[PDB]
Amino acid sequence: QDSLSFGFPTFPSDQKNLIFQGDAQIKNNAVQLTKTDSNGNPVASTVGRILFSAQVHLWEKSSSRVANFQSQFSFSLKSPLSNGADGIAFFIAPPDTTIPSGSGGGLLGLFAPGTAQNTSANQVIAVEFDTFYAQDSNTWDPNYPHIGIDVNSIRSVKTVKWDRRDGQSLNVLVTFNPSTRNLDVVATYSDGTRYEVSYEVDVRSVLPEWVRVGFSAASGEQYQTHTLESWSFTSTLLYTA
Amino acid sequence: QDSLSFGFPTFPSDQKNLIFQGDAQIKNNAVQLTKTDSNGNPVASTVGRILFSAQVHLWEKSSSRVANFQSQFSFSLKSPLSNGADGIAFFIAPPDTTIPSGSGGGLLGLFAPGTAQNTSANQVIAVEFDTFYAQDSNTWDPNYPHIGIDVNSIRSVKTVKWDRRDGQSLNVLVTFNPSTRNLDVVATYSDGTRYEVSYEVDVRSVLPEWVRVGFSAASGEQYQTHTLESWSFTSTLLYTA
Ligand SMILES: CO[C@H]1O[C@H](CO)[C@@H](O[C@H]2O[C@H](CO)[C@@H](O)[C@H](O)[C@@H]2O)[C@H](O)[C@@H]1O
Ligand SMILES: CO[C@H]1O[C@H](CO)[C@@H](O[C@H]2O[C@H](CO)[C@@H](O)[C@H](O)[C@@H]2O)[C@H](O)[C@@H]1O
Ligand SMILES: [Ca+2]
Ligand SMILES: [Ca+2]
Ligand SMILES: [Mn+2]
Ligand SMILES: [Mn+2]
Repeated sequence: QDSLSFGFPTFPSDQKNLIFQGDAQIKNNAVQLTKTDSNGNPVASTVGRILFSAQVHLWEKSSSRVANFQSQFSFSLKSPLSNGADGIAFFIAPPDTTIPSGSGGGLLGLFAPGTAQNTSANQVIAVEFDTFYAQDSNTWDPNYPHIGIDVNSIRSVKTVKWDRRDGQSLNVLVTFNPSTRNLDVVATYSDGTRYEVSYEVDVRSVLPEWVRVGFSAASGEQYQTHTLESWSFTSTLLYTA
Repeated sequence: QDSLSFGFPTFPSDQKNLIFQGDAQIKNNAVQLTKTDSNGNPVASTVGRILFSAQVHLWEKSSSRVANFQSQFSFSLKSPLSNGADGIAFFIAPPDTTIPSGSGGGLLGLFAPGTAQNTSANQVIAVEFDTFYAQDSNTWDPNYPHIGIDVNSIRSVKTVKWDRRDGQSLNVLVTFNPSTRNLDVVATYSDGTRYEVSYEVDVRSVLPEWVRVGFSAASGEQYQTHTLESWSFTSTLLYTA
């Protein structure tokens, strides 16, 4: 299809079009990306991701078209600790993507240790909401919580300082304009606090024509729940000249 | 997802989200449901169907909601014979639906011979464009080409007279309103000729909560091509009160 869209206002337990990887699962009409105990408390050493089953036609060589897409979603993080880790990320990657070996903790379940910073060894674009930046383990991170755009590397090509609020839902809008090649991110808390970050990227030189979209989250030594509450997505192939 | 939609203005050969069954395949940016030779000419004894891979949430018991959906599509039929057969149908059925054994010819690849007219043995709703009605073989058909609404049986719950035009595209709009429970069908040729037919049906007593949508076509002794040229679909769960 040239166009595709879907919307999950909530996440009822009987899902049919979601690919669950790692510890991801549905609980209380929301997606708990990371593992929790019987009491609903976050645990350490856990990774989880979800992908929509239908593949997205991001670009088409024969027609020289590139898709214009928008992803809207909300999530919340909760943790008895004040150093919650490690973060949640919206990502786009080849359809057969799986959790790389040893991609836990600060690698957010998206990159392999040995090539986490090798841009020519990866095929992924992601928008991370990173809450852990200890310079000893996350050497690639700026020294403060942040939202970043990742293009084939765990070291963001661009970031903006961000504030983690325990238990509060963050509303996010991610848009890609093929005409300008700008990937824009806008995140806001219910009180109006707003954060923005953008970057110009030619998706054609990074990802294949067909991809899958989803979310990933992970907790290493430090932990917190990564609860995905809602999500809607839409993409349309457009002639851009 | 509570809502889902997709659009195929045309059908390029590299598809990822279509399930092809039988002889269906892509040729010249269109879906040829029935088999054709090297010259693109129709042949006898062929059946083929396609289904969109993502499952559609038709209704939800827990929330008492039922989907509002619309399917717009166009096709063309072509044959050197004076009596091209057998027809093409848009249908909705359980996710695991496959071509029934011996469902060729007048059964349109939708029903098995032994239970073709047993409404309690089937789970399918289809809109057929039936071009073959010989009273000696298709005993269940009215005596003329027609558009029919099928509910668990090859013997339409309703039919209206229709004209077959060789090589001319027919545009069709199929909609379902959960509020009135009306399944409406509107078909037109490029010169303005119009056909309409509707039927009241509670989809909840006929189909499971999750289903797949697609098209089916077949040719028995007589033949013709069944070319699907375009298709767009959309559905959204709504509270029915
Ligand atoms: C000195 O490193 C120790 O402590 C690190 C952080 O406490 C730890 O890193 C793990 O946990 C963090 C936070 O969850 C995560 O970002 C890392 O990727 C890693 O999983 C080290 O392993 C040591 O214990
Ligand atoms: C009396 O029946 C004979 O002729 C029928 C029509 O030619 C034929 O039926 C087959 O073909 C029709 C048309 O394609 C189709 O509707 C039937 O389902 C069947 O496949 C009979 O087989 C006999 O030859
Ligand atoms: Ca980090
Ligand atoms: Ca018939
Ligand atoms: Mn980071
Ligand atoms: Mn009929």
